[PDB]
Amino acid sequence: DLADRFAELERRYDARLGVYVPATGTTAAIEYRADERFAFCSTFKAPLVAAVLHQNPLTHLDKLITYTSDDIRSISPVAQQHVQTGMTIGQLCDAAIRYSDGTAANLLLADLGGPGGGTAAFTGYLRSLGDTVSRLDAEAPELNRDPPGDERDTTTPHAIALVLQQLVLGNALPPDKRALLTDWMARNTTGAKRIRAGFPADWKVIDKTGTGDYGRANDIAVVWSPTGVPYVVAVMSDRAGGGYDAEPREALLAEAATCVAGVLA
Repeated sequence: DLADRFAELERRYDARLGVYVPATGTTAAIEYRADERFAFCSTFKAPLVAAVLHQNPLTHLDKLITYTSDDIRSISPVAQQHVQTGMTIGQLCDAAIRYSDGTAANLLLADLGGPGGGTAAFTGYLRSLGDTVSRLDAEAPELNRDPPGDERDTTTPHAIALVLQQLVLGNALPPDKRALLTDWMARNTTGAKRIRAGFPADWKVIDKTGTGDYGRANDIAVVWSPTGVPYVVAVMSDRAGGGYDAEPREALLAEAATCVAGVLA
């Protein structure tokens, strides 16, 4: 029936939807199209920032980075103001998580090194986490625009949920570096209408959204029950049907999250 319900939401909203909540001690995994590739979009920033943290003294955050106005590529709510000033790595980390700024992400890929602008290093970070499925190949914003059926810059619900889970709840990071990342997510500003809107207001929710072309709209979150029991939730969607210009459907992500909250509850 939970399969039968996600597939209705797919009819109602005319989109592909993918769902993943890993198993815990007392609950089975929830999965609907958990292994199909979906575009990474802006969600990837959350592991990008773990990548940046797990490989540079906590003192690296204080490093100043200079860019030019030429550097800004896509959506940069934060970036434009500080261009003359510059931003530190820690300020970039924050802006990439709480605001999904394209430019900040761009720099922190450049700050990982290697070919592909950073994208080989970064996919390498994911591999270190046991994720052999995902891959990043472009920077902002070409990464949001690969066509349906194109493998590059794609993940699955299942893959990106097991990543998230080691970062936040797994010992993939030192307790202090772990606290930063969690706090940046706990204070995300881009996520009000997605997963957070599906869960009751007394569940704690921390997340990272993604939005793109072809009606792509993602959200990955770690939720805490009022009792303090944590779960990891990945929710992915798209609407290639309407082609490049298809509108993404948040209500979909937010509805799909209520079905999950009910199952968990």
